[PDB]
Amino acid sequence: MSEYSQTVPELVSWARKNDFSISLPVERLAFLMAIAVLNSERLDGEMSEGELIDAFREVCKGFEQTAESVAVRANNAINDMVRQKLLNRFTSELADGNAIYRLTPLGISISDYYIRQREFSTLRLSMQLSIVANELHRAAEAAEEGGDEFHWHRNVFAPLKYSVAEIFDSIDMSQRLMDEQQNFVKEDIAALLNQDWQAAIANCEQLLSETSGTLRELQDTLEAAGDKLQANLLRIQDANMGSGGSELVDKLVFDLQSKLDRIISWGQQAIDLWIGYDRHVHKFIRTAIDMDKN
Amino acid sequence: MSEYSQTVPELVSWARKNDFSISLPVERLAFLMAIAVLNSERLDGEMSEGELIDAFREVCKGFEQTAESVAVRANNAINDMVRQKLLNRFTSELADGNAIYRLTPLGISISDYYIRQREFSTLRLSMQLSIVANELHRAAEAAEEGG
DNA sequence: AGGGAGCTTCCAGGGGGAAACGCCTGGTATCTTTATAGTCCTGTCGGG
Repeated sequence: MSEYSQTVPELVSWARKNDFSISLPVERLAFLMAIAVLNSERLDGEMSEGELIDAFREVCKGFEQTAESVAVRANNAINDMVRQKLLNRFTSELADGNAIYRLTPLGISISDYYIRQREFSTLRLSMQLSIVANELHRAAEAAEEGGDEFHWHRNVFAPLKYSVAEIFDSIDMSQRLMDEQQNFVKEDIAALLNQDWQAAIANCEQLLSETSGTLRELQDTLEAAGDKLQANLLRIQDANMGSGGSELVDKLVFDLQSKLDRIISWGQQAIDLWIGYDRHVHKFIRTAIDMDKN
Repeated sequence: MSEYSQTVPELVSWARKNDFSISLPVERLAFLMAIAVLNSERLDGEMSEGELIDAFREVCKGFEQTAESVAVRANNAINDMVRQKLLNRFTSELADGNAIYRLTPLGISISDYYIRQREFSTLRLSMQLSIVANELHRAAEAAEEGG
């Protein structure tokens, strides 16, 4: 079953019928981030209503807002976050009516995008690739050992769906992070050339070389592991075809192979785009420096 | 270094200075989801400007909207998504000026929350604990080996 | 030991005083509506 069981028209009809939307102005986003920071400093991962109100007061202070109606504004903000599926509220009779709050997977993902300083680490990728290689190798050995529907579900499907797929998604996010980093560097090089292009030549060459080395090192690492990961996916596919198959395992393996191809292809494409820019900046600098001679 | 290097007041000041905000109306959110779906069906994880415009046209049809200025409306929506950090645009001289688009980690996280049907699994938890147990065991053996 | 009356102590009853609760009025926040003005597009025509 395609992760997205619905076609574009069906999804559009479904979204339209459920009236989904998200509204996080700077203050609300700051409050969410403050809640995320406060939750990370705690031992129980739970926040009371009073603690959330204190956090809202700090945001309001930070925005230099009137102390009038702050308890009301905090309640409206808390209700808005719950209504927007950012917070889960637990109302227990045992807690004398005091509600307990926890951030939802959505509220966490959003807050982390802004607060977590995510930079591309080669070590991280090498580690992730190591875990997926071991998980795929175990799943391939389990598929080759053969077994019943319970064995194929517990030792092959579960590791592919609940472990390998997650790791591949994490790698794809790391690539999308790298993509944002490249666009940021292009803006910095243009600024350096507008301030003092003569002194900026060494700094621009450093930024171009550091980015190029990183992209290449990454691609080298993906290519080295990619062949072993594909071989293990093929071993699982061959073992599945030999044991009468399972349409669920075949589709899952096909999806993982498609993601792996996307992950490998992205690196080469990013290198070509960076090379085009690098050549252009070098040509520009040479034209600016060397061709005027007086 | 705490994952969140900044205290709450510092973060609030930083957020205020950078002016970060999210506004996701039904139509734009539907367009984002349509883009996310279209990207998942592709082999290269890349979308051209014409393909994004075709996707917007389908959303507009699904919302029963006027076919007038759809190309403009689509450009406004695409620029809004890029301006909101949901899409990364690549403009290469080699591509004769044709821009290539990819969804940002943010645009993906948001689209997946709505489209991905997420339900809890013990098998998954058992596998995750097994992997972490092996990774922690190797790290402990490496720490005990010294170096 | 039983029965009644006196002294002494504690509870019951009265009276005051203010707060709290309940209700209304207006203010403050929030949101919507309405209008205006922009911005861009589209269309037409004419000219090149």
